[PDB]
Amino acid sequence: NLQDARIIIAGGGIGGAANALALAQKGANVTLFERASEFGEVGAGLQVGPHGARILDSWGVLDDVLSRAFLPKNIVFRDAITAEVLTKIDLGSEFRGRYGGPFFVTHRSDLHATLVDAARAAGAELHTGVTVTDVITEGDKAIVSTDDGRTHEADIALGMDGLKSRLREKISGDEPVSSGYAAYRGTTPYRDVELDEDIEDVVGYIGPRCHFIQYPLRGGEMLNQVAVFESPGFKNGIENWGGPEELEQAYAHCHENVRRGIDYLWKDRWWPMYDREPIENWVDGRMILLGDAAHPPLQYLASGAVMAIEDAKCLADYAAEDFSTGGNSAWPQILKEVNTERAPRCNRILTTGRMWGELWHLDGTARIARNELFRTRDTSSYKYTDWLWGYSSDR
Amino acid sequence: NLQDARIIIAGGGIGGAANALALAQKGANVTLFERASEFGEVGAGLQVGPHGARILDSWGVLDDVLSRAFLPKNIVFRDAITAEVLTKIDLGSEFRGRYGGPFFVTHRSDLHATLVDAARAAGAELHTGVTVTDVITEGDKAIVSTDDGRTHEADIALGMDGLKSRLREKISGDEPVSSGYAAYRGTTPYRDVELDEDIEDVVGYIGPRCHFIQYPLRGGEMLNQVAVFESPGFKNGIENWGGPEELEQAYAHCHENVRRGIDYLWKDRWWPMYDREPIENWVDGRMILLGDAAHPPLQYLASGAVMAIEDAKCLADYAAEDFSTGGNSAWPQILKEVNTERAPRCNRILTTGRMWGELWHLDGTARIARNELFRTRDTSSYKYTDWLWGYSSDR
Ligand SMILES: Cc1cc2nc3c(=O)[nH]c(=O)nc-3n(C[C@H](O)[C@H](O)[C@H](O)COP(=O)(O)OP(=O)(O)OC[C@H]3O[C@@H](n4cnc5c(N)ncnc54)[C@H](O)[C@@H]3O)c2cc1C
Ligand SMILES: Cc1cc2nc3c(=O)[nH]c(=O)nc-3n(C[C@H](O)[C@H](O)[C@H](O)COP(=O)(O)OP(=O)(O)OC[C@H]3O[C@@H](n4cnc5c(N)ncnc54)[C@H](O)[C@@H]3O)c2cc1C
Ligand SMILES: [Cl-]
Ligand SMILES: [Cl-]
Ligand SMILES: [Cl-]
Ligand SMILES: [Cl-]
Repeated sequence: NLQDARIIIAGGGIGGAANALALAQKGANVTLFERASEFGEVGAGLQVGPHGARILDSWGVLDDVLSRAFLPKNIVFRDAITAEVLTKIDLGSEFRGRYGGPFFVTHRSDLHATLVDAARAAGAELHTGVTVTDVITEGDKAIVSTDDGRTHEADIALGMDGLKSRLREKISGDEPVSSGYAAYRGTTPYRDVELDEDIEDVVGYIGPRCHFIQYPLRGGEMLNQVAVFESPGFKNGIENWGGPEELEQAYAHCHENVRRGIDYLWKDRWWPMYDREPIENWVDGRMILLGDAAHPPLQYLASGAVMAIEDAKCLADYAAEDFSTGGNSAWPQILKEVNTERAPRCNRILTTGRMWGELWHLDGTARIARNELFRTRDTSSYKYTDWLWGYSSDR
Repeated sequence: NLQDARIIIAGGGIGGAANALALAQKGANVTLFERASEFGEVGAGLQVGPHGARILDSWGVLDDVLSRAFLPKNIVFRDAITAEVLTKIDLGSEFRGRYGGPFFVTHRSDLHATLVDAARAAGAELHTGVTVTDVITEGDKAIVSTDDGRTHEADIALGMDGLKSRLREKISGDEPVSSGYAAYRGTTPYRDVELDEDIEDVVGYIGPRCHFIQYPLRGGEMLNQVAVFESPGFKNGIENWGGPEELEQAYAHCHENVRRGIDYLWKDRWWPMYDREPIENWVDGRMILLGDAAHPPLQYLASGAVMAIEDAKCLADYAAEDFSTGGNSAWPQILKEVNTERAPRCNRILTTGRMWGELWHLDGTARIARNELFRTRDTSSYKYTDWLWGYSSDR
């Protein structure tokens, strides 16, 4: 356990919250600083595969999360132009038996609130309205500066300040890399959506330079919709690229089922999609970058928040194993071991994710090949998914 | 049979020769005019699938053709960059039982000479050094003009003057469509080629914007090599595009096994690859376009000469069936029925051929998809090949 340890967490997104919970459950003294004046997340969906579900179950929060979630029966890929089913990933008992938990979907806001509530219940001292301005290592302590003029001492610090991380600048001068794709979201009352057939699955329509995803939320009561498309504005050097004037044309070549979808999306805000080139070293002295600060992906594998959750489980588990006997002196080794375990995993998701999205967005003959590949696969094989859903940090 | 019939054939390539043989075997009076001063073809390879072999066997020329041919055991597709085997098409007893004959390869020159010799033996009057300048229909005869000032009367005429057909202008004003790919050939003494492992198959290396094909000829004594690549010069408007200064760079990204291949090719002559948009009507009065004059393909399905051979079998068979009772008055109906049977077949080869070549030349993620598609196919299924190799005109 981590009783005498002190950890400061910079950032209170899903990653920071998950880390607060994991560490506080091990008995650590956790202090978390979040810049925003309230904890919160977007009231739209995310997908959590069993690689995340199993961890939430270990922390004792999965039953509760599931009480407000949706359990899809399959992931269904469809051609965005013909609406033809290409393949399905079955999420039933064989799947859940293999991977140790369910694939579920839920509101980001709910998942976040649940983690925050559990972290507080486990003893984590959470602070909103507080920006971490600097982290340095002096001797065997991390010294953390905040925007009220104060400094704070801890054994380690977690840089969990997201894609646009300023703490990352301590380790890397790299900048976010534009995908040239923009994402729009929407949630609609289920019944309020015009559907030919009912939706009980995650449905992804994949087409030339675009995709469109639908899944239910909150026990079937709401439908989440997500449109991602290649922005003409980006390649022309627009700074505020991917705006909603681009949507109609981006989907004009698609099936009516996809086109009808566009009307339900929120249009007042959107998410231009950036990632970063993978980096091997996430550690500066007694600071480690985790979550999006370390490994921000494009969302095709729907695993960014899951990675941050996995980061929390690995850090907590590895620290509790080593700190118990080695104490505070052991932290730099612990952070090195966590980085060594996490970097190859996460970096593969970053790189493979890029290719996966590319595979979704193919056109012409390449699309014809892609479609046939999907249709004719061995659906009993797990070779495409075991590396993702079957991973564990347990040693 | 066709005893009282007179047919004039404009053009003496593989198609004209095959038509001369088929018609003369039915007892027709055949006169063929070839522009060149000698009959001849390029002394390089072609591939003849069982859709052609079965027809040659019917004409009694297959045993003889095979005595100078090579019988490959498989068609092997390899990645041009890694040299990895992707898939094989087995050409063994199951294949030959399904499709009614062998897939073989041979010299174009030999195949052509064999057809010409058989046509002469069957009674066809062949003329070299004679250009057909015009064909018109007057009453119930085709009137054929030649470049010595003479005119000739026949019941029908075949326009078999190839890709650059001037007789086609009677029916269509279309022009050849550039693929932007150029083809080089070579034949080398087998032993004279530097091979890591021996070649007993048709081997096709498929890569980004290029491919490279190898197969033995003449019982294993020679190796045929064919390089096809996308020409940078074509897109820049060079008139004489695809020249050999482009070869080294076109293959620079490929495996050594492919790169070594380039050195064996003839460099003093090359074949820029053009086809034509498919057309439905090939008939003008008592003239029918056949062979490349009607349906010139890009050579990815290796079926252009085979199509011309199929044209000969269908024309001869359908005419012999109908002329016997209807006589000369029946020819326009016969030509219509041949066109009706042949156009959908041949036009599918033209169009599918284009996509097939595109599938060979993919790059990036599309290549990754294509490779996996090929590797994971049901190799017992014939769904990709039955439409091609299992076709027959027999009614
Ligand atoms: C369109 C889209 C769809 C997605 N869908 C999925 C999905 O289905 N499943 C999945 O697993 N992932 C998904 N992701 C990825 C996921 O949203 C992220 O990987 C994840 O939320 C990152 O969490 P984080 O806590 O590391 O960073 P963030 O969410 O960015 O949180 C960082 C926090 O730190 C705060 N902050 C910044 N600087 C400071 C500072 N200096 N001091 C204090 N606080 C600071 C911020 O206010 C913020 O709250 C998706 C992403 C996108 C863009
Ligand atoms: C690089 C390449 C590889 C190929 N590989 C294969 C393969 O493996 N298998 C396959 O089946 N096919 C293959 N083909 C296709 C094949 O070569 C052709 O489809 C086929 O030869 C066409 O035969 P044809 O008799 O219709 O026309 P052509 O071969 O063009 O013959 C037309 C003839 O008419 C003559 N002529 C022109 N005008 C007149 C006139 N006005 N009067 C008299 N004579 C005239 C010409 O001199 C010529 O001899 C390939 C083609 C290329 C370019
Ligand atoms: Cl993601
Ligand atoms: Cl992801
Ligand atoms: Cl051809
Ligand atoms: Cl062809």
